[PDB]
Amino acid sequence: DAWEIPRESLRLEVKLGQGCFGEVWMGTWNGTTRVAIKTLKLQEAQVMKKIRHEKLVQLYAVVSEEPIYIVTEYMSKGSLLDFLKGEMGKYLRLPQLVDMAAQIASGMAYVERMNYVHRDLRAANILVGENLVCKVADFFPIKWTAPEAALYGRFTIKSDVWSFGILLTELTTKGRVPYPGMVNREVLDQVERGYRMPCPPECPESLHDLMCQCWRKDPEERPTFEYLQAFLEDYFTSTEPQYQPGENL
Ligand SMILES: CC(C)n1nc(-c2ccc(NC(=O)Nc3cccc(C(F)(F)F)c3)cc2)c2c(N)ncnc21
Repeated sequence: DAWEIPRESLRLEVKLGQGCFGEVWMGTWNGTTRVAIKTLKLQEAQVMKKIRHEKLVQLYAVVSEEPIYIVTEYMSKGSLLDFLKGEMGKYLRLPQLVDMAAQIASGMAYVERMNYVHRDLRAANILVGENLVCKVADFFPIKWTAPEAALYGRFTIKSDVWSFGILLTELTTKGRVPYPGMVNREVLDQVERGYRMPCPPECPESLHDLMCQCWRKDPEERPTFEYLQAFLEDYFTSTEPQYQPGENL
């Protein structure tokens, strides 16, 4: 396969993250190319190679023979989650946050067009680069999972939409865990009983509406990412043209 490079062309410099199955390292490829490298202790490619969009983290190369390595572009800001609760958090406002959201929706829209599913969409799985560039990446997270998928394993792009809705709460709360003061169990019970998170403080009701649309009980009622992208891209003109900066949003 033409993605295959030789291990030798990889210099694993700094370390970046630790996981259940392996690490992630800052690295150098062919001496001149800065890269991120995920490690193990090759099916995570069947579809990662076919994927190509400016808002999805780009694969660069693989090394199949164990230990399987993986080279992707480098995101200089780490996960959206760490970014949100980091020092940058306090400076981020609605416009910056709606723009990141839009970008993510854009990528998910591409996934949508390709008839793919993500299954685990959430801030932790979003990577940030220079100039607030956000890219979808790396595909139990019950609090992020649509009911039909959690209960009956009905995973679809529509359940991905659900997660997007939950992801919007992360952006608007600067990275707080959703359903505060609730454990996974009572989340299931409540959500199935129609409970939903309320409009976050300083968040415009129009944006909470969008969330609620994403959390509709019937997967088919949920908007497409194509709608979501367009909605957010246009947000401050067609939806909230009277937006005034607040203390946090
Ligand atoms: C936060 C730290 C652990 N980290 N992690 C990465 C990173 C490296 C590899 C991956 N792998 C990955 O995204 N695999 C994958 C598998 C299936 C589908 C996809 C998708 F197309 F959706 F992006 C992606 C994810 C994050 C990464 C990076 N590129 N640049 C800077 N820091 C990084």
